[PDB]
Amino acid sequence: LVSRAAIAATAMASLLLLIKIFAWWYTGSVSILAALVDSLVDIGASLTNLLVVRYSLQPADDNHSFGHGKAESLAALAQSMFISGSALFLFLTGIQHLISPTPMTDPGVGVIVTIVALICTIILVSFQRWVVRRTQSQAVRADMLHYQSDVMMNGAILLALGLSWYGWHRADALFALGIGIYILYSALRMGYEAVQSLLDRALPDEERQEIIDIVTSWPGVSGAHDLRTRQSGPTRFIQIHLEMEDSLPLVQAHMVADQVEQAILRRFPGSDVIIHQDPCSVV
Amino acid sequence: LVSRAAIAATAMASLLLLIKIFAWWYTGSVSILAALVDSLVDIGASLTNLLVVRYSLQPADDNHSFGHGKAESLAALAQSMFISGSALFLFLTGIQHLISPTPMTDPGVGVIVTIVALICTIILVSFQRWVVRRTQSQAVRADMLHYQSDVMMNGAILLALGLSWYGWHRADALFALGIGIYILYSALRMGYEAVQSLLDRALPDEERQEIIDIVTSWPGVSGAHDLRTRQSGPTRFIQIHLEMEDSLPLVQAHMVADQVEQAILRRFPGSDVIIHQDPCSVV
Ligand SMILES: [Hg+2]
Ligand SMILES: [Hg+2]
Ligand SMILES: [Hg+2]
Ligand SMILES: [Hg+2]
Ligand SMILES: [Zn+2]
Ligand SMILES: [Zn+2]
Ligand SMILES: [Zn+2]
Ligand SMILES: [Zn+2]
Ligand SMILES: [Zn+2]
Ligand SMILES: [Zn+2]
Ligand SMILES: [Zn+2]
Ligand SMILES: [Zn+2]
Repeated sequence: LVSRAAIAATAMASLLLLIKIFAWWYTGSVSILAALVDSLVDIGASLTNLLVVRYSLQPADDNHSFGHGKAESLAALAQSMFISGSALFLFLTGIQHLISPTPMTDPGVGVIVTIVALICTIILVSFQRWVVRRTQSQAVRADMLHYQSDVMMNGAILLALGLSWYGWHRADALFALGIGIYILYSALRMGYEAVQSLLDRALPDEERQEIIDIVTSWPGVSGAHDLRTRQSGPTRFIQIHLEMEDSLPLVQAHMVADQVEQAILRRFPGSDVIIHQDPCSVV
Repeated sequence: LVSRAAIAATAMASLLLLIKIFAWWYTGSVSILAALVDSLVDIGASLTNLLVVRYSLQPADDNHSFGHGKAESLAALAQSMFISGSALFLFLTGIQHLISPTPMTDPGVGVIVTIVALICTIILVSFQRWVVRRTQSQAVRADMLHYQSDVMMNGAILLALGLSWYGWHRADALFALGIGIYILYSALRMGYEAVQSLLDRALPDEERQEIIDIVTSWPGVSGAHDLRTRQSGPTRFIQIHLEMEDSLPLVQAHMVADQVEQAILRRFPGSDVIIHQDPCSVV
């Protein structure tokens, strides 16, 4: 078990595609296609992304007294718009050459690029999927989503069965349109979750209940009333009002409260809680 | 003195430009220019903006246990990108027809549109400026910025002095480029403040000091230690640890803490504070 610098590591893993920009060729073979710029965009985009996460990981600042966490959700929302753009672009291209011009990508150009493209993008996407699973990173999930579209690469266009015996036409249209609807949807949902962490949305009901249970069960407390929750990137923010006994000394009240705090802090490691203690002046 | 529904009001004041879409003409005079679509975009854009602020104004939710405030800063950041786009578009157009083609907007077409355009946009921008001043609205400031670019309308192109006596050329280039640099800068700064409220950035040093003064001055408190601050839209979030005397009854400690809270609350109305009280277990 390493730490959230696991996400730091994926960010360069995106810059693995640095070798893919070199696994392009002009001096090796004087021929040019378009997927040398998509992967030049990638270097920039996901290099920015590395910088943004590196900002995201900084601890409490002078003028960021809470996290820098949100940087991730911004970075997400940024990417989700750009990925949501490329996907409408490719869905409208899906109905565009629904053989309105014609299946034109016929040049059997050295497809050893697009098969290698798959193979090293496949490699990335899974390392990415591994970190997404290990650490819930908003930021890396978005950067993955794009590469998940790049994995939608078609050196899987039929050449023997090919198109289809004329009358019932076939081209990229069915696939290039299909990916478009799914990835638009996928980026759209992705973004919606980003803005939703940017609004200070509450924790999942599950986590919320755990907190309620931890608290109400506890020896010292009698009631607990105001419970607000949110997370910025990894770290989650929890506040609550605990209702201890009116006549308790403060040092004692603070003890029960410190414990309840300390409990919540074991259960959601990384978290930041703050307990207001009330006596009995609540109906 | 009305309330933050003052911003609600500007949102329709943007939809005042609904009459400007009708103050266009095809059936009155069969002639067409481009500034009928810029103001059709306006209806949509700033209508969305009205909805987003109206969302922004909702009180504490089930799954937004803090504000909906941030909606504004999102809405800002949204607009700042789109306004930051139109401004690079117009700066690159500024060096584009630096008489590379030629001063082509020669048709003395019924400019009674662009003068009226000024006059009712001028009207808006000032009502907008009035609310921006009255209520610091992130959201309305952005929506204003665009109209501030629309106020940069040139029925102030010289026709008598005109261009200039040939050898020392003159066109829109000097103005259309000039606006471009300023508004790009203006939208870029605008956005940066948006993301900066989206990161949970601290209150201005001034406001932060007022809180420190309010607290440390207070009778009951001995020290105060952890102070975190931020605002989402209008409402500002404040938390602090107060150090009361170890042996105090809770009901008493809560009283001093309640007053300190109540003080901060008078000084920054709308605010939301939360006080953790500690005894003496701090060095
Ligand atoms: Hg590889
Ligand atoms: Hg009690
Ligand atoms: Hg008007
Ligand atoms: Hg003390
Ligand atoms: Zn790519
Ligand atoms: Zn900082
Ligand atoms: Zn309470
Ligand atoms: Zn209280
Ligand atoms: Zn406009
Ligand atoms: Zn809500
Ligand atoms: Zn403390
Ligand atoms: Zn404490």
